[PDB]
Formats: sequence, structure tokens, C-alpha cells
Amino acid sequence: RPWQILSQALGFPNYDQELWWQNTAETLNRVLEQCDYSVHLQYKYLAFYHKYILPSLGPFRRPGVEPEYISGLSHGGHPLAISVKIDKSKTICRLGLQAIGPLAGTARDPLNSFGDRELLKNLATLLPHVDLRLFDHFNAQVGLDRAQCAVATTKLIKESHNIVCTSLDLKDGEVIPKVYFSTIPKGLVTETPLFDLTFAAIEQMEVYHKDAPLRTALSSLKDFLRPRVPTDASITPPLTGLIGVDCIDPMLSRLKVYLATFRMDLSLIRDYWTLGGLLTDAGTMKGLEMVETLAKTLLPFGINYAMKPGTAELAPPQIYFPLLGINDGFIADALVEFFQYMGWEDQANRYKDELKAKFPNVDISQTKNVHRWLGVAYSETKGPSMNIYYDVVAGNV
Amino acid sequence: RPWQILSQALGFPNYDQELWWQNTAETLNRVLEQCDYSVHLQYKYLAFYHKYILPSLGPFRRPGVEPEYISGLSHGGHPLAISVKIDKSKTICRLGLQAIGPLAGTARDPLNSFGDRELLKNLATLLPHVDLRLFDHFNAQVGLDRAQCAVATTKLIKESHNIVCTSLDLKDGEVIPKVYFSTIPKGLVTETPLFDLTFAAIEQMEVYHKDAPLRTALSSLKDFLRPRVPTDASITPPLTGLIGVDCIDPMLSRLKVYLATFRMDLSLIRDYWTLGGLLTDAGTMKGLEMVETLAKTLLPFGINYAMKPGTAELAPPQIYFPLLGINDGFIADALVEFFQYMGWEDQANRYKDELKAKFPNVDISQTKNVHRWLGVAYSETKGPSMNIYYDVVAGNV
Amino acid sequence: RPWQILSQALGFPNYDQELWWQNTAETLNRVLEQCDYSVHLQYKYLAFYHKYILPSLGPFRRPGVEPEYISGLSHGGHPLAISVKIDKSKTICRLGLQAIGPLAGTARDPLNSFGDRELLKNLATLLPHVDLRLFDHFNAQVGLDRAQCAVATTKLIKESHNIVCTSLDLKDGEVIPKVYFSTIPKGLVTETPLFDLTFAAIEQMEVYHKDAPLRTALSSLKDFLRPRVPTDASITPPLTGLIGVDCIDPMLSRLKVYLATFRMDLSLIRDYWTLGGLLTDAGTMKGLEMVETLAKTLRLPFGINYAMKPGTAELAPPQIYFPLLGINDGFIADALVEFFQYMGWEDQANRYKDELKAKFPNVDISQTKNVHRWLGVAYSETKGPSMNIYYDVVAGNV
Amino acid sequence: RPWQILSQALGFPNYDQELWWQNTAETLNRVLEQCDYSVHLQYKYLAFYHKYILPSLGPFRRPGVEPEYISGLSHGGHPLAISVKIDKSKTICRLGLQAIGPLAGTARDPLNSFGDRELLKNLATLLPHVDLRLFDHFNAQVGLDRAQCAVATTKLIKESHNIVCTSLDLKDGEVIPKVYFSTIPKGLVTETPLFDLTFAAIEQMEVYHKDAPLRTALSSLKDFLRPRVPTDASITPPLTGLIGVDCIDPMLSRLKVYLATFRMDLSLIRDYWTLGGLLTDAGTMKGLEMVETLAKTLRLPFGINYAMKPGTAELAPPQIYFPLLGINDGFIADALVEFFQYMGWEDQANRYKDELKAKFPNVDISQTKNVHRWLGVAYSETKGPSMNIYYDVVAGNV
Ligand SMILES: COC(=O)[C@]1(Cc2ccc(O)cc2)OC(=O)C(O)=C1c1ccc(O)cc1
Ligand SMILES: COC(=O)[C@]1(Cc2ccc(O)cc2)OC(=O)C(O)=C1c1ccc(O)cc1
Ligand SMILES: CC(C)=CCC/C(C)=C/CSP(=O)(O)OP(=O)(O)O
Ligand SMILES: CC(C)=CCC/C(C)=C/CSP(=O)(O)OP(=O)(O)O
Ligand SMILES: CC(C)=CCC/C(C)=C/CSP(=O)(O)OP(=O)(O)O
Ligand SMILES: CC(C)=CCC/C(C)=C/CSP(=O)(O)OP(=O)(O)O
Repeated sequence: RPWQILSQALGFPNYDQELWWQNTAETLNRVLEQCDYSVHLQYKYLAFYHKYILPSLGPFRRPGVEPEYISGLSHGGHPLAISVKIDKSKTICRLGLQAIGPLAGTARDPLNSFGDRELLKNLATLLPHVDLRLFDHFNAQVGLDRAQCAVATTKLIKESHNIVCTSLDLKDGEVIPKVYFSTIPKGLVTETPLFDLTFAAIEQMEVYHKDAPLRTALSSLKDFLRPRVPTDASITPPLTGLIGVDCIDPMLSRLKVYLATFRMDLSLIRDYWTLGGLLTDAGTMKGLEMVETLAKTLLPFGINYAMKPGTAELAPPQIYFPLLGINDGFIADALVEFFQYMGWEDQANRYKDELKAKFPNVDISQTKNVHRWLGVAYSETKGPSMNIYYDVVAGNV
Repeated sequence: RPWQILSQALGFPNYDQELWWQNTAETLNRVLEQCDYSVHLQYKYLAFYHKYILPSLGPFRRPGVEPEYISGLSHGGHPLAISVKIDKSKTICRLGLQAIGPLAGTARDPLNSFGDRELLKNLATLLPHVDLRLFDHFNAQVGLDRAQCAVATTKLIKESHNIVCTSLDLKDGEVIPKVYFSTIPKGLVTETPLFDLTFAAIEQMEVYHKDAPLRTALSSLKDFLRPRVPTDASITPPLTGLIGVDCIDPMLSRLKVYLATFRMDLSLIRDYWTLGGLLTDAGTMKGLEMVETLAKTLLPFGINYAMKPGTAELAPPQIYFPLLGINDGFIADALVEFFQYMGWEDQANRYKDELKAKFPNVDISQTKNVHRWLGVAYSETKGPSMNIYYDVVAGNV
Repeated sequence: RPWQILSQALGFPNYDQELWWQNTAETLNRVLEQCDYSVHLQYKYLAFYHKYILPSLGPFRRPGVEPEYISGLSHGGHPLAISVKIDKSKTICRLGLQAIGPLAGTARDPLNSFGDRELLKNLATLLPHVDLRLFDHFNAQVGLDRAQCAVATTKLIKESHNIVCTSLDLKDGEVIPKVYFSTIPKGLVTETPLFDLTFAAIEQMEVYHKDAPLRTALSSLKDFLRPRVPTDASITPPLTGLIGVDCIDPMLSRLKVYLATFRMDLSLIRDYWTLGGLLTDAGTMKGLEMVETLAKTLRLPFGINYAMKPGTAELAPPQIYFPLLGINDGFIADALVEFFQYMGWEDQANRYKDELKAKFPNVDISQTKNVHRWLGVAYSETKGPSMNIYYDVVAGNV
Repeated sequence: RPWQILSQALGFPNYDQELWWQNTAETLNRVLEQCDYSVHLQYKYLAFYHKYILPSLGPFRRPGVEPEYISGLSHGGHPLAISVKIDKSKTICRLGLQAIGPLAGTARDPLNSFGDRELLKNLATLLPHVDLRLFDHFNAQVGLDRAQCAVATTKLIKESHNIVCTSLDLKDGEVIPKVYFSTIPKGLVTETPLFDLTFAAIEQMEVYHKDAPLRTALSSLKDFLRPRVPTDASITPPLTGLIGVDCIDPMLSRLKVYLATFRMDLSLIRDYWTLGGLLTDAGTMKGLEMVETLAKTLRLPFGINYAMKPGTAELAPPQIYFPLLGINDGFIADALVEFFQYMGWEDQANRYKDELKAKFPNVDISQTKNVHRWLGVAYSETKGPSMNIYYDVVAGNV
């Protein structure tokens, strides 16, 4: 009901917003039920979704209507994904989007440079613990003027006309925002190595100057990345495509460096997970078993090197496997095997039924688009985790 | 929580809307709890309140800030009241307002002629059973152009610069809108008897031409009213001040004619309740006992003659007693006596505690503003009812 | 330049408004120059267009993007027309549109029942002389609820999913709004003779009760129309399709009853122009010559508009509207020139064609058959003769 | 007339915008006429003002209505100023404001942290040459979170509850945005020398890393400033209060470091103008004469603005700003005239006073002490000499 009561109570300012609801709210409400969120938080997150996210989602692509802006975040072209973060004992719901501006994909705003900032400006008046300083920093570092954006669109596919995209964790009672920034556009227009802009942009952060542990960690990473990535201006995998940050106090925020690569295998998994033998402790290795097992039980691959200040030691990345094009029925079973392997019996026994329940307009045995990415993680304190990124819209036709 | 979760989830577009919430949402949420509305309807009605009513409420009058528009609906000047309709076994929650336009009280819109229509235009896209035909009819009949509105403001007190105000019943799962239209402005500017415009406006309704029962009832009423009210253009009590309609299919809607009067006593109660001996059956009389008892157990008085099509027989009115200036503690006790008298023991045992619970920022023993009006009613099928109109804001300082 | 300064100063809230301006504003500006509107009035009217009309125009239909709402006001489906009203000595510019609501053509608003009322509500705060009472009246008499609107859409072509459209006279420093209301939807849904509801709705106007001259004129018109139009619920020509009003003081507003009809010839022109021999004065007959001459000098219905002002019991000849959808605009240009000479309007004759080319320079008139859309003709006792020409701006800009 | 046509065409979304226009637009229009801006540019700039600036101005403070947010940019508390920049031969018009957000001065937005960024975001869709990278940079370096903003408000007068304000050059057909960022809030909250953060924030600019000339110029400036300003967290004169930038390509933008100071005299003028004997060329010294003469010809701080462009290692004399709040505007008019004669600007001298009266006709200049608010003076090698005069429009309209 909560999605229905809110539709009933709030209606819709235009038809596209209505279409968004009708293809994402039921699933979202479902996901929240399945994660054992309370009714009050179901309303909280859905009300929020309605007010702030619907308008940010732009037009709804569909037969007959072709937006000027087209997103990479999904197969149909829609700037939305819902993911979950699965733990031993709990599941968290997360939203991913690009906030579409009303002139995006036109001369006036080729790369959708404004809307994500506008969304967050609103979340800053809404939420008390939201912080725009890291955003503003990287936006300054990797943003482009109109003429530059225009150039960038002549050398990029329609799907990748973008500098920034946004995430929202529905964590505890809260909305935690995260933004990821693309270096590729600037790299292309300035003809600058991606490595160079990535670390130039990072080295100029306020946090960086005042936190020697971080500064150290970065060096470890630079030294490991330098040989593995291009030292010229090519877009040759593996590359430093994305920079990610949490929209909170800079000192407390994780700084994420992401690699994009098409070639993945056992040696490379190892190379990435351990940073070229740099990591060899028990945990690093227990986590390495995880990931190899997952790969055996089975768009670029993605390696995410996350870094928190007041900490000089790097840690294993999170590794992200593309699933686009692979049957969702098989994946459902795969993930169940792997959940059993991890000793997550509850998660194994419910995954597939619940998956069906998230996306009832579809038969997963015949779809290859709904599971889009999956990432895996190992932590010392928190231990293991899996993030699964779904294409809500694909799962709602 | 529901008022808090929605504040948390939705925030506020400007400060005035925030102030409205902080002085009306808690009370509203409370009232709904007390009427045994379900959580899903608590959210429904509160979400709706947030989206559509907050913006319509205009500025929030307060020390330091004096809106150009000032409402008659409340003591502080705020265009809002919450009322309840108390039955034998149940209670319904109702909202009353004027929808403030962004230029209201200025040259461009002296009488706030537009905002109520704009609100309802939105409720028409929201709700499927909302109907604007009766509105448009009476708005056409009693509305005024800019120059006329300007004139009307030079001959009316600041509190009465208005043609229309709106009501919303939170009934079952629904929002049922009602509008009341003021004849006084047109009467003043056109120097036309109020009686004449009131019935001229009524006689030109589509329903009227096609429904001989109604046409008959109206005649009974006209004949009864004609001697009791002014036949010239004065504003002399009793007068035909307000015309009211339900915003549904014209055939199904109750047409309400309201009298305003300052002189009330036992004979006049009788005169009004029975329409000058016209009504003498058992029910009319059982209802007459009710009302005399209520008056004994204790702004103009108000008499509301309601009329439905496909029905030629008039019925007793609903009579409305002003409470402004009378201690709310006394009234609380009064209403309890009268609830006991009616054999509504449950309602008697809870009124005062619940009243305190609606308005905890206040001590009712010392306030004379919170209970504002009270109306009483008798029906054949539905039987007896009491509507109590509160000044939420007054009850929230 | 004025259209370009305003584009420079205001930009656009979204792309559709940009497209609308890009296919629309140059022409509008040009038309104003050609009509000898001052620079300050050019800005006035273009600024107004930007703020108030662009947002009302909805999406801009175009390859790849198919709005949910499709308008009958133009060939491409765009809810916009620019017309002009030509006199002996002066020309004035007018705009015609439907104001598109954001849910128009969907379950929530099938017949676009709200947007025009919103636009006018905004003109009511803008302009001091705008009056919504007649609009509200006919919107009450002829408007439909959601469920009704839905029924109506299952019996009407996409192009006619509409109750009302709006017009705006750009007349001597001001914007005069007019609205036209369609009787068809309510006819279909209620299964009621169009005649009966047209006149029921008119017979309940406040004006009508307090103005016996009008009450009379109306009777004349009915007496003439009754035999000529269906007495049943059919939608058969000639029919009372549109009721029109000026959005000003009711006592000062013209009430307009429109007929649609496909069959037109010389006996019929005469019949409509004179109201069945009822009119025989010199002016009537000079007007008849005017009109007949126009028909001789030359798919959508013909339109007859019977206008009536209050405090007047005597009917007057209608204005007759000729459809030009499908006929070469190169010919029409030449046709209109002959007729301008014939009327003794040498200046208008010597300019028409060149100035037409100049309104619509992305197009060859010689090749197009959709730019000139209508043309109406009028005789008045005082003002004299008048030609209104309705263009399809968008059609003239692709 | 242009201000009146636009009011006629656009009306107003709410009353505050109306009031803003009614106390504001006549003057602006007049200033443009006096500066010989063409009619089309008058419309351009006034149309732009209507659409983009009015809504940004927030409520209009006035008897009975007390906004939650109170601005330091004017005497009445209104966040608006019109300035003018006077040359030998031409004058240009500029606007200064804070863009007021709808929760500004409340828990949710104590320091008005968002509205200027929103305004610029809208200018970025409007104008092609607007660039937000420097803005974003300093907003990152010098901006504060909600809790921080709250702390800052408990140590600052209502009038200074602000991080940023905005300016707009109406220069040869375009709108050039500039923003100024206040270092004080972050100083107070972090308890950090203003000097240290001013230069930390500057030392992290992208430009700075890739431009050794700038890196150098900056060093010169620091070397001069270091001894002259506090080395502790105090807010004591002279202080590095404002960092300014032009919202264009970083490589092309002037970085401006402002000093505030209450003590000014002839040794100090010299000291600031030359940077402690560091500058001794002919131009420097002719500028010094210019300035000294101005001080001789004559409560808010004095302002020194050190501007620096990239690809330039050599500093240049600042522009010095004299507060005029409290001093009769009748005198100032006469004062400015002397000085115009002294500069050899006869035309500017012969017009100033009359044209001033003409900007502000609801007022007697003779009687007012708040309309002229600041005046800054400048010497350039190429452009030459320059006077910027900052007016309080609202103060000149009540
Ligand atoms: C005779 O033509 C018309 O009245 C209309 C509407 C109109 C009216 C006035 C005006 O200045 C511009 C357009 O002009 C059109 O292009 C067009 O399609 C009109 C119209 C209106 C209603 C209708 O049933 C058919 C056409
Ligand atoms: C020297 O004066 C100024 O820069 C300001 C801001 C300003 C800047 C440019 C412009 O065209 C108009 C106003 O003009 C004012 O009226 C005013 O109050 C300004 C200002 C800015 C910041 C500050 O700390 C004090 C004043
Ligand atoms: C570069 C490629 C191909 C994929 C990266 C995918 C991506 C942006 C993952 C973010 S996971 P994230 O939302 O950040 O989850 P947590 O940090 O909380 O573990
Ligand atoms: C004219 C005076 C003084 C008071 C009238 C008060 C008023 C507008 C009452 C409406 S009661 P109402 O909301 O209409 O309740 P029901 O018809 O459902 O019984
Ligand atoms: C029903 C058909 C086919 C045509 C009617 C066309 C119509 C609504 C024309 C507008 S009449 P109008 O613009 O109002 O012209 P004027 O009376 O101002 O001279
Ligand atoms: C800190 C104090 C007291 C004054 C500084 C005043 C200030 C911000 C003036 C604007 S400088 P600006 O408008 O940018 O003038 P130009 O450099 O364009 O000649």
C-alpha cells in the first residue's frame, strides 16, 4: 500500500513523473519490505522518492518519445538503478541516478552539468548531515564549460555524455548521498592522461593537505596504478575513469578511485585484490577466496579502491562484475550457491523468490537485463558484503 | 510519527510552509489518531496536506511579518481551521481554508479571487470524483472583476475581503471538497438585495432547470426567507450571506443556503428549525429538543438550509453557534454534559482529555479562542450529529 | 532583433520552450513589424509571448517525440496559430492556441480541461481588464467530469480531444483574450441535440436574463437555425459546434454562435449572410457582393459566426470562414491580391505576397498548401469591411 | 518606458517581486539611458533583471514585514546595489546582490549558502560564456556545513550572515558575473588566521598549480600582507576578508584579494597603492596623485582590492574603495565634480549631479546621506583611470 497511498495522496505534476512511479515505486516498496524496513521508513523513503527523485529523473523514455538525454545507468536509457547491499544478517536499499536537467542533451547543457548539484542543494536544506564541499571540489576539478562540453559530446557515445552521477543510501533512518565524477570528458578535451587529472584533482583536496596518512595511502595506490594504466591521453583499459566521494564532512568521507577494465581473469583478480603482492595478510587472502569462488560460480569490470582519512594503509578494493547480457535466472541460482558457500543460508533460501517478487512483470528465466552489476567486498570489522545493482525499469515492462 | 516522518522525508520549499507544519501537523495527526484513522490514511491525509494545502495556506502571520491578506477563518488571521463531525459511534476530520494567491490583498487580486480555483484544479487531476461545474457556476454568478473587487475592499473590513472559501472532508479514504461562496461583495458593489442575487444565482443552475423537486423546495425556502430578510441592498441580519456547494456531479450535490444573524433566542431557534411551523413531524421536534437543550447548556449565528436534488421537501437546517470569546474549559464540560444527554457516553468520557491532547501547547481552562464554532444537525436516516470547528493555530502557540 | 534580444535575456526553462520560440518567434516579430507596431509594442508582445504563452504551448511535436496531446489548430498537431486582421488602413495581429496542461491526453485530463483556465487566471493578475465570468459560465455549462471526458475520447478523433481554445488580440497596446467552447463533447456524452445545449447554455447567462434586446436577437437566430440544423443528437452539418465569448465585462462582450458545415455554394452563402432573406438593407447586400466575389476568386468545414452584442435586438450579417487547408498558398496569395484590388485596398494588394514571403522565409509559398489555413470575411456598419487571415506558423517554419 | 512595457508584459509572480521592481527598475532603466545603452540593450538588461534577478532578491524588507534574512549590501537591509563604472568617454552599469534562498536565515540555511550558486546555475544555461569552476572551488574551500553555519551566526551580526555575494557587469551586450567570497565565517568557526585560509584556498586553485607567473605575483602580495595583517585568528584590521573571482575561464579570470581596514591616511594610501615602496614606476605614482587628490576632496571599512590575472608575475596597484555611508550625497556630488574636472573629464563633471538627481527622483540628494555608498578608484596601464560608484537603489527610491 504505501506506494499506492502516496500515489493517491500526492498525484503527479506531469505524466513522465507518473510513468516513473508506475515503473519503479512498486518495486522500490517491495525491496524495502523484503529488507524489513518499517512502515514509517517505507513511507519516509517513498515520500522522499516522490518529491525529490521523481522530478530529477527527467522524461521517461518509451516508444514514441525519445529524450534529448540518454543515460548509461540502464539498458533502456533510464537514469535509474536500484541496488541492495547484502550482509550476513541484513540488507540495505540504495538508489542510483543522474539528476536530469531540463536542458540536458541540448546546446545549453550538453553533459547534464547542473542537475545533480541542484538535487543535492535541495537535499542540503532537507537533511542536516549533507555536505557539498567535496562535490564542489571535484566539480571544480573535472567540470567543463559549455564549449568544452560540446566538444566532449562529439567524441563520446550518447550513453556517456556525463560528468557526474549520484547515489543515495537508505541507511538506518537516513538518506546518505554519494557522488561519482567522471574524468573521461576532461581527459578527452584537455588531452591529459586520466591518471594525471585523477590524482591532480585528488592532491588539491583540502583533506589531502592536512592528512598525512591519506597522502601516504594515495602514494601506495599511485605507485601501483602508474604502471598498470596509460601514461598518455588514450582511453585504454585499465583506466582511472571515476572518482567517488561521500557527501559528508570531508575528514569523515571515503575517497574512491575506480578502475574500468574489460580484461579480467584469475591472475588479474589477484593482482587487483592484493595490489601486486602488497597485501598478503590472512584477511586479504580470505577475501581473495571469496572473489575467485564467485568468479568461478559465473560493460567493463570495475575495481574500486576506497580510502578514508586518518589511515595510511590501503585495503583490498571492491570488485564489480558486469551481468548485462547474462540470463537472470542463471544468476539467481549462482548467487544462491555463493550465498550457501558463504554460510548465508537465509539469504540463499529467499533470494530467488524475493527476486521474482521485486519484478513480477517479468520472467527472470527469460531476461538478461535485470541484474546489471554485482560487486563484492571484504572488510576487517564488518566482514563480507555483496552489492547487487538492478535495472528497475527493465524489470518493470 | 507520521507528521514527523513526512517532515523528515519531504522538508519544506520555504519557511512559511515550515511554520504551517509546525503549528498544524501535529494537531492534525493527533485528531486523525483520535478518530481511529489507520496509519495508511494518516499518511495519505498528511502527505496530501503537505503537498497541496501547505502551499495554498500562504504566509504564516506572526510577530514581525504581516501578510497583505488577512483571513476571517481564524482569530490570529490564518486561513485555516480543523473541524470534526461527531456521531454516535464515529468521528470525521475536516479541513477548512481559503487558498491564498501570491498577489492576494494587493491591487492585482484584492479579494483573493483565484487561488481556491487553482487548488481545486489540482485536486481535479489528483482525485477522480472531483467536479468543478458547480464551482464555475457560482464563481461566474458571484465573482467580480478587478475594479469591482477594489471597490468591495473599501466597504469591507480587512477580515472579509473574500468571495470563496474551501472545505475538505477526510471521509472514508477520500478527500471530498466543498466550497462556500459569499454574496456580500456583489451585493455591495451592484447595490442588489442579497436575497435576489442568492436566488438569481441559484435559479440559473443547470440542475435547477431539470429538477422540479429542487425547484419546489427552493420556493418553500424563498417564501420563508423573503419576509425574514432584507428586500433592499442593506446588510441587515438576518441575511443570505453564503451559498455552499459540494464539488461533485451537480445532480448529487447538496445546495446550501446560509443565513447569518446576531440575534438568536428560543423562539427564533424554533422559527428556524421548523421554517415557521412548516415542519411539525416527530423528527423535526426531536431535533428541536436537541438544539434547545444545547443552547441551554451554554461572530454571527448561522443557519444552513441544505437541499439535495430529486427531493421537494425541505428539512430542518443545521444551526451554528459562535464560541469565540467563551472559555474553552467551560465548553469542554458543556459538550460533555450534552454528549451524556444524547446517550453518547464514549464521546463524553473522552472529549476533554482528547481535546487537551489535540492542543497541548495551551491550557484550555485559560483559552477562549480554540473552540470557534459548533454546529448541530438532525437527519432521518443518519440521525444526530455535531460538527466542532477548532482554530488549530490558536491552539498551537 | 526584438525576438533575439529576448532570447538572449530570458533563455528558456526547458527545450520545448526553446523549440517553440525557434519555430515561432521570428514570424511573430516580423508580423508585428509589418503591422507597424512600435518597437516598444514588439517587445511588449514578444516578452508576453515568452513568459505566458511558451509554457502554455506544451511540448513541441516533432520527429521522435510524440506528445500525448494532439491539437486540431494546425496541420503538424501544434496548438498554435497566428492570424492577422486586415482593414482598409491597418492590420492587427492575433494569436490562437489551446493551453496545454501537463497531464493533457491522459487518464487524469483527457480533454485538456484546465490549462486554458489557468492561462486566463494568469492573465487576470496581469491585465486589469480581463474578466473570467463568461468563461466560468460556459465552462460550467459545457464542461465535463473525468469519466465523461474519457467517454468523449472514445468517440472523437485524437485531433478533437478538446473543449476550449483561446485567442488573444494584440490590439492597440493591450492583450484582449477570447475563448471558444466546443459543444460536441457534451452532445456526444449526453446524447443531446447540439442546438438544445448551445441555447440552453446561452439562455442561462446572467447577461441574458437582464437584457431583452439580446433575448430577442437570440430568438431571431434560433428561428433561423432551428430548421437548418439537426433537431436530434447527430453531429451533422450544419451544426452549432462552438460558442465564443470575449473575456471582458459580460455586458460589453460579444456572444458568438458558430456553425460548421461542409456544403457551401452561392444560394447558401446568401442564405447565411442574410439569415433567410431576413436581412435586406444596403449594407447586408454590399457585404454579400463582397463575399460572393471572394468565393468566385477561389479537408475542413466552412464556418459561419453569428456575433451578438448586448443591448442590441437586431442581428447582423455573420462573418464567413473559408478553409484553405489543401490549397496552394502561392495561388491564395495571388487570389487575396485580386480581392484587395477589388476592395480598393491597393496598399494591401501591393504588399501582401512579398510580406507573406517575409513572414515565413524557411519555406517557398509556391510549393506549400498548409500555411494559409483559414480566411474569414466581415462587413460592419461602422468599421466597414474586414479580412481575417489565419496562418499555421509552425507549418511556415519547417 | 522600457521598465514600464516590461511591467505591462510580464506582471509579477508575487507581490515582493512587484515591490522590488517598483523601487528598483525605474532607476536601473534611467541609468542605462544615461550610459547611452541602446533601447534593445535596455530591454535586454531589464528583461533579464525581471526574470532572473527579481526572484533572487527575496522578500522586499519594509514596514510590517521583516524578512528572516538581512543583508549588509545596503542601509535598509535590501540585498541590492547598482553601481556604475566611469571612464574618460564611457560609463558602464553593474548590479550587485546576494541571491536569497527561500530558507535563508533559518536553521536549514543560516548563512544563505545556496541561492547564489542557483542563480549562477541559471546564468550557465542562459549565457554561453559563464563558468562555475572558480565559484565551485572557493565555495568548496570557504563554504560551511549546516552546523558550522549555525556556530558562525552566534558570533556575527545579523547583517553579515553570509558567505558570498554576486555581481553582474552589463558590459557591451553581455552579462559578466563575478562573485566575492567571505573568509570571516570560516575563520571564526575554525579559529584559523584569515591570512592562512585566504592563501590556502588560493594555493589550491587549478590555475595556480599551472601558472608560475601567478604563483609569483601571489608571493609578492603575501610578502607585503604577512606583516600588515593579523598572524592570529582575530578579526582585526587590516584583514583579508574577501576573495573575489570572475565567473569565466579560470585562465582568463582575475583573482581579487580584498583587505578591509578602518584606519586610512596618506602614508597608508601610499603604502597600499605601492605595496611598501615595491612599486615606483611613473604610472603607479600618477595613480597615487589621482587617489591622494580624491581623499583630499573628501560606519564602514575602507577596502583595498589587489587584482591579479594569470600569466602575470608583476603585481599592479590596487583599487581603493572609500566608504560614503554617513556623508551627505549633495556634498559628494559636488566633490565628485571637482575631481572629474581635475581628471580632465569635463563631460562627466557637467553631468554628474543632474544625472544623479535623475536616477533617484523620489529623494532630495541635498538631504540624504545613504545613497552614495561606496566609490572605488583605479589606475590601469592600458585602460587608464576608472571610477566605480556604488549606489543604494532602494535608499534612493523611498
Ligand atoms: C477560423 O480559424 C480560427 O478561429 C482558428 C483559431 C484562431 C482564432 C483567432 C486567432 O487569432 C488565431 C486562431 O485559427 C486556426 O488556425 C484554427 O485552426 C482555428 C480554429 C479554431 C476552432 C476550430 O474548430 C477550427 C479552427
Ligand atoms: C565596494 O562595494 C561593493 O563591492 C559592493 C558590491 C557590489 C559590487 C559590484 C556592483 O556593481 C555593485 C555592488 O557594492 C555595495 O553596495 C556593497 O555594499 C558592496 C559590498 C560588497 C561586499 C562588502 O563587504 C561590502 C560592500
Ligand atoms: C567503474 C565501474 C565499471 C563500476 C563502479 C560501480 C560503482 C559506481 C559502485 C559504487 S558501490 P558503492 O555505492 O560506493 O557501495 P559502498 O561504497 O558503500 O560499498
Ligand atoms: C454563515 C455562518 C455564520 C456559519 C456557516 C458555517 C459553515 C460554512 C458550515 C459548513 S458545515 P459543513 O462543512 O457543510 O458540514 P456538512 O454539510 O457535511 O454537515
Ligand atoms: C467553426 C469554424 C469552421 C470556424 C470558426 C473559426 C473561428 C473560431 C474564428 C475566430 S473568430 P475571431 O478570431 O473572434 O474574429 P473577430 O470576431 O475578432 O473579427
Ligand atoms: C572589502 C571592502 C570594504 C570593499 C570591496 C568592495 C568590492 C567587493 C567592490 C567590487 S570590485 P569590482 O565591482 O569587481 O570592480 P572591477 O574590478 O570590475 O573594476
